[PDB]
Amino acid sequence: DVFPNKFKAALAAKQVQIGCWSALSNPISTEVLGLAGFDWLVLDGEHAPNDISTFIPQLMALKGSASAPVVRVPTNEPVIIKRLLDIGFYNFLIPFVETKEEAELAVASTRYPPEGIRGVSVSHRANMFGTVADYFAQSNKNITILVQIESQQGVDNVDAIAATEGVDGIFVGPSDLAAALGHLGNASHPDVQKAIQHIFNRASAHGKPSGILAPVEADARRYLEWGATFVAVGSDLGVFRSATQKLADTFKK
Amino acid sequence: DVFPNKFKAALAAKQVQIGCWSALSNPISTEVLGLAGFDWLVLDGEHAPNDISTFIPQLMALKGSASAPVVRVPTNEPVIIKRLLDIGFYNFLIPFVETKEEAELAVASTRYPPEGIRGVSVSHRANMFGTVADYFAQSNKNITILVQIESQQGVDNVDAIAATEGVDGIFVGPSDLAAALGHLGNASHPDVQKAIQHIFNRASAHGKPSGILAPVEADARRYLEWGATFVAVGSDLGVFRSATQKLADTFKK
Amino acid sequence: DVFPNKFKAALAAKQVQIGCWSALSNPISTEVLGLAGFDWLVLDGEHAPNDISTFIPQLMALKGSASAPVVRVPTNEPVIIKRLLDIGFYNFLIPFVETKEEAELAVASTRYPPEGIRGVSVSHRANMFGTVADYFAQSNKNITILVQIESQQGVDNVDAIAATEGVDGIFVGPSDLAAALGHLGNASHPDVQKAIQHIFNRASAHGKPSGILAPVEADARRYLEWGATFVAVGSDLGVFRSATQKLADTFKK
Amino acid sequence: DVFPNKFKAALAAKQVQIGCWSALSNPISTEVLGLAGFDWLVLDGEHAPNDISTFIPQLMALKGSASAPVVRVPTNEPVIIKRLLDIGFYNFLIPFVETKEEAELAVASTRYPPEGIRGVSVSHRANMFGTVADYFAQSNKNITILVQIESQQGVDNVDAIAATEGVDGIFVGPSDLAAALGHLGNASHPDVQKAIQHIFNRASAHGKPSGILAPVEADARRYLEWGATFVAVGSDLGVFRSATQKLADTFKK
Amino acid sequence: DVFPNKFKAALAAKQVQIGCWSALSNPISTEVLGLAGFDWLVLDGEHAPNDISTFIPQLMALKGSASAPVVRVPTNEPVIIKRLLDIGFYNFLIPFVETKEEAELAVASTRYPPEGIRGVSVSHRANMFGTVADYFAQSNKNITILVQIESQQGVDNVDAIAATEGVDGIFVGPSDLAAALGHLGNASHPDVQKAIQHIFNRASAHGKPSGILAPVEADARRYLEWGATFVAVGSDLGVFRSATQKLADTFKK
Amino acid sequence: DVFPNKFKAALAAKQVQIGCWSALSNPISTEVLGLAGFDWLVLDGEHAPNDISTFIPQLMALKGSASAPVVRVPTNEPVIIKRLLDIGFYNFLIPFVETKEEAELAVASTRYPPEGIRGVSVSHRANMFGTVADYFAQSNKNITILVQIESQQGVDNVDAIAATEGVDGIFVGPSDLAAALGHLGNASHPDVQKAIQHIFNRASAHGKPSGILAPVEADARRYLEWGATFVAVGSDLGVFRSATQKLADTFKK
Ligand SMILES: [Mg+2]
Ligand SMILES: [Mg+2]
Ligand SMILES: [Mg+2]
Ligand SMILES: [Mg+2]
Ligand SMILES: [Mg+2]
Ligand SMILES: [Mg+2]
Repeated sequence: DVFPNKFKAALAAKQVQIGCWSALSNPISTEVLGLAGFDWLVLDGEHAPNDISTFIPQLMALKGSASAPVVRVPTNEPVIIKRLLDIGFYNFLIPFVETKEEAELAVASTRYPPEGIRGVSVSHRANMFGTVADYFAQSNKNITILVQIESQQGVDNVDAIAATEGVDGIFVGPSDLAAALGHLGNASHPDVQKAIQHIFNRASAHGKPSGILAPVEADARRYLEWGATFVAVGSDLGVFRSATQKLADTFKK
Repeated sequence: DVFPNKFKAALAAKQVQIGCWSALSNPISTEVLGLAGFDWLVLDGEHAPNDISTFIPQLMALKGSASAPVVRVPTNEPVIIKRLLDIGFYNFLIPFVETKEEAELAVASTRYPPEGIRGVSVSHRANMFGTVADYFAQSNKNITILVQIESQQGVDNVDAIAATEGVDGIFVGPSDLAAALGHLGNASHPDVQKAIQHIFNRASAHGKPSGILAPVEADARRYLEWGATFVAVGSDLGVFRSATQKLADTFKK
Repeated sequence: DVFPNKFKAALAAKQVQIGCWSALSNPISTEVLGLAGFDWLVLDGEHAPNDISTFIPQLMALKGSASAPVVRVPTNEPVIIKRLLDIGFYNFLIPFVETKEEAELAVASTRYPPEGIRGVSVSHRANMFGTVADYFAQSNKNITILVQIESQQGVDNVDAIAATEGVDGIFVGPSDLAAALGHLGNASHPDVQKAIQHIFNRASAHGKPSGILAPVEADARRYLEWGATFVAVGSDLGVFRSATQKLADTFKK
Repeated sequence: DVFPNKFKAALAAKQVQIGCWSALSNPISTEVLGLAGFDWLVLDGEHAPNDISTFIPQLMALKGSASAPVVRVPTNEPVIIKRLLDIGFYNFLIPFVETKEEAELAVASTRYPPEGIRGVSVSHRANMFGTVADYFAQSNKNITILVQIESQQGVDNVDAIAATEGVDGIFVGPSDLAAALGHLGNASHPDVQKAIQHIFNRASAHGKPSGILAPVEADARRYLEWGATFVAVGSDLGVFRSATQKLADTFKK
Repeated sequence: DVFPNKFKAALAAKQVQIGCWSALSNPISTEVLGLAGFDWLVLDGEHAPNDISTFIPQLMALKGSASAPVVRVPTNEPVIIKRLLDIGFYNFLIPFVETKEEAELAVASTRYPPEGIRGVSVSHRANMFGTVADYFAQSNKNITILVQIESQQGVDNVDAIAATEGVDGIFVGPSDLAAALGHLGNASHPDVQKAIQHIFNRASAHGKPSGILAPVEADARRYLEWGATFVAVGSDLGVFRSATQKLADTFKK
Repeated sequence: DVFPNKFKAALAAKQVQIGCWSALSNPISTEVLGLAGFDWLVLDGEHAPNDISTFIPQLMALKGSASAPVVRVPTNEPVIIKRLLDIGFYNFLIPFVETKEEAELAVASTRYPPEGIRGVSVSHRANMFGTVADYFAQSNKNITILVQIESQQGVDNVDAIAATEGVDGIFVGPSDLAAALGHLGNASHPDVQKAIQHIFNRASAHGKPSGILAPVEADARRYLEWGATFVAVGSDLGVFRSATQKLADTFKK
């Protein structure tokens, strides 16, 4: 069925999950993206022009795809999380999780009371309009929470955050983290690299898997060796941009 | 014209208002829905994939319909209420109203200062681009506020909330209330039923009409006898789901 | 997988196929429709505001559904059929098939040279962008063609039409045949019924299953009793319309 | 109500009908347009990016407006007319009507058998999903057909075209007639004016009102002075374009 | 390139910037609007049905237009500002800026740390998917911040707000300010007029240019003489409304 | 400016034009595509889900791009060409041009009387709503017509087709020509290659540049080696598909 969340389970068994970012915000290219074979695709709702109106068509486009659909909320607040849970998202990427407090809110937003604060609707895409067996009971256990550590504060509290019940994975937002460490546009800086591995280290420390976005293969391969399990190796936008540009160059120079 | 708000008046005279929920989020089916004859249709902006972009087409679809269009905001905050008032909504359903404070904010968001905090625009669907006579003066008296009591806190303060100036009706969100009372997916529980009637009782106590959503006819008929006036007897989604499924079954078993 | 076309197979085996019409023209309701369990759903591109931009979302909404998607082209002409083939439709309903040549044209429009005149593209939804095995070869033998006999001339040539290689099923258009016989709005007329019966015998006469649209149950059972195998027992529009009117009535009457 | 068609009646009575063209192709501005007070608005499907997906929202936007909606089909052919009839258009403008047969074809395209070849559907916007009384019967006598004489051949056959049963008004296409006479961009040319005058007399000659599009006031008054009854005095596009240019100029010049 | 922000520079040199408001929320009319010649066009995201989904098409429509695109956020909060910066907005109008605090938040939301709190994305419309030279460094200096003073509190602190680093212009929202001063719908009241000039006075006092919206020419000309530099002389909606209505009247009276 | 048509000029000068196909049907990715640097991009309206509603946004997305936008009409017929001309397309690709008459029809469809049969409108994207100088005059001599020889009959008449006044370039459709020769899926077949070579010589024979679609590099170089000037070296779809599959593979294999 919809449950159990196989993606959430792969993360638990700390298996390597290869993902790709999506920002093209449309069902046509996203259906093609789902054929690639990635383990998870992040439908970016924060840095990509995506909203409820584009999320649903794309989620339909991904039906029958092995890739686990993950939504990256525009911010960590309960209302949007609620709306995103009902339209059919079972995995979440929460930008800028700086405290254990925030980490809990995020988890609570994906859970029906008393376990959480999720609002209850009786018919929607999540429970496929009432066709999902034992929905209410199951739902609260089949939602993946991926918190992004991309601020100094988030780093300082990485340990508490990773220990939080519900937090299924620790994700590192390199670009934001680099800017946060006074190295905007320079994540490769040894300063950023040390902060990145630290987060990984602590993630592993609390049994939670770590993850990161890294369109550069070398970095991707380095992070995987550092232990990271859910790693995004690129984005539809990026590969499309490079591939097309490259194609033009091999004929025009 | 647009004023006076006849729906707001029916509620005041505590007449029985039979409504239906809408979640299909589109102008085509919603135009058909408007032919049914319901007294009010709730265009759900909280648990249904609806937004400004879908609300307007549907509001146009409902033009010439007896049904009073009611928008169920995604949450109780001034900005979205403001935007929803300008596109042409004169009746509001406010989710999770737990305190008299919140109840006031909600009312204040639908009123131009000093009476409230509503932002002023000079041409929009609300004043039909300047063709509504004495708009500014009238507007502040023709907006229906329906607060949802669906939390324990909301219950505890039902009395204060119902006494609030502006609050035109007390609505009970069964599912959320049930989850709030430790009975997720079991609103029929005598515990929930007692909390429901209590809210009704208090609504009546302060001269304000009470309301509820109940797709099951028996419950609907029971709540009406308990006194509830604005009752939603179903949703486009639900009747569509049952009707279609049923149709398939009478031929395939 | 895409191939073989099970719907095409079932028809050939003359087993009863229970379908529903679709005019709501939107992914949200059609996804809910796909849950009903019909053996086939007709995305009407002739009398409903559907087109390529509404078809893809609805086709995606039906992914996973047991229902076989069937598109009713606005008219029998190569170009639109060409385009509809590539967006993912494997089953077609052709309106106003009046002669053997037109029937031929329809079949040809769905097959690659030299079997037919279908245009060639290498990547589209039909072959799921190069993932469907032996696409070219298999596609030509996996397209269901359902012709509509809904006119005087269509009846006169019913035998020639039914004997055409590629015509997988003879469909009767009650409203249009009735009008063709000077009985607009009265399909139940003896003259009309007689023709429907005739088309069915001539269809069975050539070992081709017969079909028709019967929104009224008593008629659906009558036609099935006569031996029609693929019968549409209603439409999402008519069901939604009727069910919402009924719900309103039981409480406002 | 839908029937009788008041616009159709007014024309027959040769009373002046003042209209405006629409090319903006969107519900928002067209709703504002519907407030102006024109007796008729032309939703151009020939030279504006309009189509069935933009028509329904705009048709809904015009509900309540005193303006009679008129659709300008992209071309004179049965199928598109069939589809446009069902989405809610009761008035049509046919481009390039050059012969009596074509004029005939147009009328026939809007009438059910045996009067015409219009396809039959039982539920759509035209009959407001089964709510319009005696729809079939009344529809055939309530469709306004406005033919455009904008070509040499159209002028030669103006009398035959005007005498056709069903042709409710003769419309002149200034830009196209001008081009047909070798005067592209110069409709004010004596040769062109002469033909416009001629078409008007031949129209009046058969008791059929005449019409034309005159964005320039002096021309509008001239044509009205000549006796044209349904005159389009401009377009939303031209007005918006001109008014915004003027506003910019008065402050930046 | 994209940088340097010429509009931001014109404001600095306190040149007269003639702008127009946009609320029609669509690419078709907005492309025409861009031909008018205004120095800046405010794509209203607060009182007009605009969102990310409509903003992008319109921004593309404005490409190659002299007009500087300005977005009027729905409210002053970092998340939406972030999303609006990535889709391609370089100039912002911030509604209801009442304190120096708020003024700073607004500026900080448009700046990458440490200078601000802007979230970092590597490929988007702002840096044209990586083709803008020295983006990160440049961006933080090429973003225009226009704060709206339209409350009593905002007035009381006009001085502190105008002195804030980042604030590029002081804009007066007449309608809201009037309502704020107990004169809803009467901005011409000497009370409002005195508050307006005060704001202007203080804007100039801190070297920052002042601005205002005034569809009435007299007021527009008066404010310009009072010193205001960035003045919106109308809106697409308003000129469209007046122009169309006027056109109908010159022919029907 | 719009005129002269530089792409039309380059072709006439037989200089190499490097293009890419577009089927993604959306403004977001097409804007990124426009950055690649191709001399021309084909917005496919024949084998991709593109149409007037997707074309305008994409056309706007290409404003500023050095790439010349080319539209591939669904089929060679006056009406669709008429409409596509007005929305802003100056370059056309005509599928299945089999005879000299059809080639003629295509050219005529793009020119105003008496040169052709193009319909006349005074304000649209083509003349940028009356801003393009001497539009009527210049437009007729600035429309690029690229005909596709992709059928047996098209090859037989290649010389007559190439000698037609207005035919700016002979394009070969590999997939369709191959099917026409009984080599579906095998364009590399000697029989097919022979015809492609032939069409190229007959094209060069009449001083008309030749073109073709070659997604595989080795073929692109081969055809360019043979002297083809306008060659499409791929499609956004194929590139995106291939690049995303590759990225997934390098980490999951
Ligand atoms: Mg980040
Ligand atoms: Mg609730
Ligand atoms: Mg029919
Ligand atoms: Mg014309
Ligand atoms: Mg304001
Ligand atoms: Mg081809």
